Amino acid sequence: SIDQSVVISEKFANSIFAAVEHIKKQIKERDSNYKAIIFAPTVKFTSFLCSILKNEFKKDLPILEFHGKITQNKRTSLVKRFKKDESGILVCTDVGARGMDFPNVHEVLQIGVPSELANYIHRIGRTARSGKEGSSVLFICKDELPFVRELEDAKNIVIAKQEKYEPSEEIKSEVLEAVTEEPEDISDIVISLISSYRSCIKEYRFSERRILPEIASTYGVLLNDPQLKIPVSRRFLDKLGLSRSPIGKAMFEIRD
Repeated sequence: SIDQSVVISEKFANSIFAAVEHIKKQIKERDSNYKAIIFAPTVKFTSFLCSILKNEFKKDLPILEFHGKITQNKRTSLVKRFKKDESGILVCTDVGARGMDFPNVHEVLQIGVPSELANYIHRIGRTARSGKEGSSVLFICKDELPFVRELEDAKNIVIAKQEKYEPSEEIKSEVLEAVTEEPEDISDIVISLISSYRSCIKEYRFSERRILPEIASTYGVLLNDPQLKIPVSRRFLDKLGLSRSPIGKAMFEIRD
């Protein structure tokens, strides 16, 4: 069946670098004969993740962006294309996972956790549908580990292959050099992640006080300044409902 594994980083942002080096290695070892699907938590992050992969890999493989605000016409034509292609990377949200049958995928990658436990199962079921071998890799940070524990408890799913990861400065520079986003765009993306993760904190039994600062600090990581907090307005923080809440001060800076 599906050969499952997990790559555990110290920081959420490191999962980005982990995915990049893994992909780099697969492109090398397979001589660009590589067809893969990578799942992500939000639309904005999918677009971002897609921007990076285009910058890194456009010379080697096609990169296709698939999510829930895309028109049905465009969905079908992109499905048609990825069905036909011998290689390429489909970057998507939980928009897929169900029903779609994509032949000869070598690997399924996941950055971070799904919106529900069962969606882990649907995600991985996109490969190994018509006799082929296949692997799956879950890229998470230390503070997401209770999810893996929850897989054993609720679904009896034990992922045997587990390893730790720390990125080199070389890969960090390579990835950061490919980030073309302005600060306002990085802010939008990271805020989307915060909301997404915030919404599954209780369900997966995460510690909010550890995970949320860790997600927010990605803002500083991608802008190469790890003591930088996310600039926001008071009205906005109020909208989020964190205007009187601790933790938000550790994540955000009120430049209103």
